Amino acid sequence: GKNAERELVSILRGEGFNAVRIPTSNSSPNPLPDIFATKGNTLLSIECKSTWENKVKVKEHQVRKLLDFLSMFTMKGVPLIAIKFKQVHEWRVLVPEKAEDIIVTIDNSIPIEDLFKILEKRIE
Amino acid sequence: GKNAERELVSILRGEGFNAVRIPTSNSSPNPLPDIFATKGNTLLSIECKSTWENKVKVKEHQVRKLLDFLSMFTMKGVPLIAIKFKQVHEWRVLVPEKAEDIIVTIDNSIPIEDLFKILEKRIE
Repeated sequence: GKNAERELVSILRGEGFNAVRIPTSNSSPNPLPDIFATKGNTLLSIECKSTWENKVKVKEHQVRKLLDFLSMFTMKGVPLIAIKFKQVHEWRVLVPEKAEDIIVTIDNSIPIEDLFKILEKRIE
Repeated sequence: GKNAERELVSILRGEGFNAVRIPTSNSSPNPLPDIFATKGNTLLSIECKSTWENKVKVKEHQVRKLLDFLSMFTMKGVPLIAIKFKQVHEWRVLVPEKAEDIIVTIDNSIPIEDLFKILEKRIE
């Protein structure tokens, strides 16, 4: 839990983002991501999970925290389910459409460096 | 600790701010306030304390978390030491100049409703 988050934070920082872990984000009511990160006018709101399976279920209640967090800010806000698929030694992300249950697989996620590219391409 | 924060959050919400408590903001390194709040393009970064004394010392390390938090956002950012002076049954705030040790008293703080007025007067 703690270790994967610290790893993601370090990867975010090497991409040029300020990134910070939020500690007791528990099943509690508070709209807080596991990690938030900024670079310029972009804010990331991240649920962070690592697994040795090939899929991960994330619950509506947790996804909703990501979105409620973003809605409080006037920055460009991108919510992410960031998953370390340890089988392939890969960080992948899925951008949630809305607050619902989501099964993240290799097929519906992208490599995190692709996300970084999408953000750069928008800078234009 | 928990109860004063929940009270401040409720007061913030009645002023029209989205406000959220951050749980394990401990003497730890993470730049996280006790509470953050937004309304429009303004973000508050708050260290929250209640006391039965007439002064409160806040440490540089804690003040710095407020500021490092704000510096990650492109919103208007106002750091606050929000103190419930229980002797007079009053929430007062001090806006820190910079990261240093600060002794908050009645004399160098203002009523929190005055802070709210200053923000409104700027909207113009």
